[PDB]
Amino acid sequence: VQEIDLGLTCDMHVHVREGAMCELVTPKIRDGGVSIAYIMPNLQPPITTLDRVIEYKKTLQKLAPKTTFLMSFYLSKDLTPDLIHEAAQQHAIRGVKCYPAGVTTNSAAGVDPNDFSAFYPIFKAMQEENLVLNLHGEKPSVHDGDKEPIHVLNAEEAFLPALKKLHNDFPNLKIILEHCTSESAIKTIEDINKNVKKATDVKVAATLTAHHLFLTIDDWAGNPVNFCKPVAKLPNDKKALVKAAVSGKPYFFFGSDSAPHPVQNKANYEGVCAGVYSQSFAIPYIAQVFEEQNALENLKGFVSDFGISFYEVKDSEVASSDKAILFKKEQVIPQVISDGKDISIIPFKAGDKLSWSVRWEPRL
Amino acid sequence: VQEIDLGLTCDMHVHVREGAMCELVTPKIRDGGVSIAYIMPNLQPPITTLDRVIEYKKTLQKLAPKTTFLMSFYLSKDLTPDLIHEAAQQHAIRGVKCYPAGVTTNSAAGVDPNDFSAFYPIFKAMQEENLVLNLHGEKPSVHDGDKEPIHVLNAEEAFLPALKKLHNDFPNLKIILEHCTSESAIKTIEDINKNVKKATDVKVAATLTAHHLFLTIDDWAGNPVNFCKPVAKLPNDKKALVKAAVSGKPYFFFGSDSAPHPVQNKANYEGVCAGVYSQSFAIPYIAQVFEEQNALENLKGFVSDFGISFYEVKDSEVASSDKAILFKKEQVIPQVISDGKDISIIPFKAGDKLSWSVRWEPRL
Ligand SMILES: O=c1[nH]cc(F)c(=O)[nH]1
Ligand SMILES: O=c1[nH]cc(F)c(=O)[nH]1
Ligand SMILES: [Zn+2]
Ligand SMILES: [Zn+2]
Ligand SMILES: [Zn+2]
Ligand SMILES: [Zn+2]
Repeated sequence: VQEIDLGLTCDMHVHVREGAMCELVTPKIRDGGVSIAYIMPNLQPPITTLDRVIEYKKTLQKLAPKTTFLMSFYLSKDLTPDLIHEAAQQHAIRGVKCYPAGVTTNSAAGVDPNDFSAFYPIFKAMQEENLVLNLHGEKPSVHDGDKEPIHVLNAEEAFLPALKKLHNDFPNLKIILEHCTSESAIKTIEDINKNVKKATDVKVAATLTAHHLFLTIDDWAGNPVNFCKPVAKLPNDKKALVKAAVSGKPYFFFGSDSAPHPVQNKANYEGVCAGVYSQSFAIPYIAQVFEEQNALENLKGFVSDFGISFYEVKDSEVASSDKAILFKKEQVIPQVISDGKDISIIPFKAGDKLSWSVRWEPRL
Repeated sequence: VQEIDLGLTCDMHVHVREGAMCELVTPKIRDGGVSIAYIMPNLQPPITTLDRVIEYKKTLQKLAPKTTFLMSFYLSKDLTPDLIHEAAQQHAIRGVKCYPAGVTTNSAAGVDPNDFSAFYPIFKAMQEENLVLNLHGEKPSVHDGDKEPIHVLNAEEAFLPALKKLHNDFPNLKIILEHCTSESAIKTIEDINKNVKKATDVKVAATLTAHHLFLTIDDWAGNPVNFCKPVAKLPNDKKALVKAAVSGKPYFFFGSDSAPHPVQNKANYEGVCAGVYSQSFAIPYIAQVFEEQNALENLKGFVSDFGISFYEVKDSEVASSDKAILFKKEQVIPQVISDGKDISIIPFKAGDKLSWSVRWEPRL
């Protein structure tokens, strides 16, 4: 069979929850082919204190000894510059993730993106400490009308001005637009990096999930098992995301936004939970897209090089030097991923076949 | 004011199913404030024979004796022109409802709206007997190359050319574009009727449901109770649909498409059944919209005059001359509508309050 050496794979956008769900999914980071994971903080309650973020990490390290864990704070009014400096100096966090209020899971305690200025003390601290500002780039929905209405299909586009202002007011702050879903977002990211030479000139980057390289609105209309935020959009939007993933440009890299929910939280008649579970086959999902685009040469950059470069991951922190090797063995996605107790998850593309699998090999 | 006499209200898009669902739902046409109801044919198997429509009608008359029932055929691969003639002259049907294949509930036995020509002999038979052809105007979805993609958001707009051709080849045929959802469809219906002098000049008309005057995509993204076909679209579309409802023009009138399903067919993680159940409060729902637009003068035309005029309903056919009286008593929509046995339904806008109720008064 043929093999592809991918090195230290990166998934810079992971949800791993708490409790038994966390014991179920955290080992699946490695099985999915991912060596380094950026952990998102939207627990209940949100992670806003130093002791709890340092209480979450070793719990994950205990569940997965070989996986490198970059942690984050949840952007909240309970954060202070001294908290940001203390957390950075103790190597507890690697960035702060912002959730607009009400737009996705556990975002009710979030910020209004028609402000952001109230968090300028926080951004100055993060800029001084070289932390990353992660943005769930969606404006909350407004349907009445003075300004043009915001809804799930243009909310991301309506957010692009807020990103542009943040980057102008903080030119040295590393900012990621998480899980880009619209062509407008791709063009804004490309234009911001118009005079970019090498990868380290990138200060504003964007992550792309696995599922948005497959899904369009027709896949989640009537299928809550494919419903997520931001919502998958039009075929032209999916084309732009795929061309950006295989582009080879250093300001697009992989962030799965694997968001597990028990099956009974997706089979609601109202209030369905947003989120697609992709951890168990994260790298093979991406390999399939890259294979169909005849762009497999560019896979290592999108899932490994560019995320390590942007996050400045050193071997000093990496928990294991094992290399993820992709090999072309066909496999079938199970129908459920269960902990054999109370938790069952429907995986992304359940029942479908993938051309690749993943194994680990040490270095030297 | 306090009371509005709406006369003989008509809901020209009704689904009542069979069995225990039917016994539950059919009496709620009258409870909703509707005297005349056009019954749809998408049962299992579809209604395509004279014996099955008549027995269906007899069941509905037994369950709701004071409700006037207009029946329909399912546009099917085994319908015949002489069937249309025999059914029309026996006064068993008033029209044939077309379902594009796969686009909605029980549409698998449907048509491909790209080769309507196979049904022109049937359309020519319906034209001769002055029957109504009801159109679920949506093209089936296309993601597969060359041709521009079709999805739930433009499937209605992609269907408008077919409606245009069908009316051009059959100018005397009464055709209804059922449940409009897009501004594109509204503008096309306006253009088809540019200089129509009054209601009997209308031959291509459009029905608006109750739920499409409230809903947008943000309401059904995470709420399968509000998921239906065609999907509710953008605020700009709802602007047009609402405006057309209160328009006072005779080519827009009420058709609820109340489509009941048991709750367990809505709380799926995939394959959610399309359909919003609104029968039980059909007229009060619409009264809310006409009230909020300060257009209650036009409620009688939208909910009674134009439907009766277009379908040319005569007093000889009506099962009861009782008048629908709308009166401003506040009521609360239940959380569930149950038959006390196996069937529970979440009504549209469950738990919300309506400013109006409806009662019946006889003709003396
Ligand atoms: O962006 C997100 N979508 C869905 C989730 F469950 C989550 O936790 N975060
Ligand atoms: O147009 C329709 N949508 C949903 C249904 F269940 C139905 O029967 N008809
Ligand atoms: Zn997010
Ligand atoms: Zn996320
Ligand atoms: Zn329909
Ligand atoms: Zn219908």
